[PDB]
Amino acid sequence: TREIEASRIHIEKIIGSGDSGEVCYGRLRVPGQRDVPVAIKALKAGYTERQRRDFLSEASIMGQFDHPNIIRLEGVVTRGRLAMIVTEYMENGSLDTFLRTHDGQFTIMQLVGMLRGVGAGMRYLSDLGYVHRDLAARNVLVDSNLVCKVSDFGLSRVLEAAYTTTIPIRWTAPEAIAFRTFSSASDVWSFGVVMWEVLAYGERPYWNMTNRDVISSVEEGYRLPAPMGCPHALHQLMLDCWHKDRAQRPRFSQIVSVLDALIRSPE
Repeated sequence: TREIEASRIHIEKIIGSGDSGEVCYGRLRVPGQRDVPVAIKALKAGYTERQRRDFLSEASIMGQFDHPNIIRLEGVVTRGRLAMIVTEYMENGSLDTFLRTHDGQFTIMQLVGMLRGVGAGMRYLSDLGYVHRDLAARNVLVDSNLVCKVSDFGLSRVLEAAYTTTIPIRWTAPEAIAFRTFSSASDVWSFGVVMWEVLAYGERPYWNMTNRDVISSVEEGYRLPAPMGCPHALHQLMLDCWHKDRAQRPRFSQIVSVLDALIRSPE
């Protein structure tokens, strides 16, 4: 089973996660194996049946993912009114703060490899028919071997292709901001911004702009400028992710083949 009994969990750090969540780090006892470092996300006491239902579906979809660039579910705690999601521990945490704290320490090739990994995770996810809706370097986690994994499936929904939510402005496609239409193509817009963050080593997107300036400038056709050191094909790929017409944006499959080509024959 994936249900974990509470005494198997050792907790050493607990942090607020917005309004009614917390995130913990610690270790998990695993029968006949060394203790496994884990991250945990949980609902705090007082949650509604609805939050419980959404939380447990998030756990349920995550549990079906099996890919090198998708965070692994270790298991769940659901008994006795607890609701925690236990995932593999990622030594180097969030990608944006990781690069920010190691500024200039990687080669462009290593940074492209990181991006290709995020791209592979998103291709896996979109092929299954999920839209993420919250893709950002803050939600990409880094392991000890610099492997990037897509995380945080709380806003993830299945498509039929679009989806309406009955938002993080700097990473969201304008059609999703404006009309709440989320698609694999709006995740592709978000991926472009991630590409930008990575090449800028965790610089804040549109750092010179207020939120309302972001919305109006982007619809007027403003695009993030290439970060220093960014290869021309990489910038072009970003710009393509940011087409005004969602149908003109590359699909993740194409994004991955483009990155693979630049890893194989560097420009």
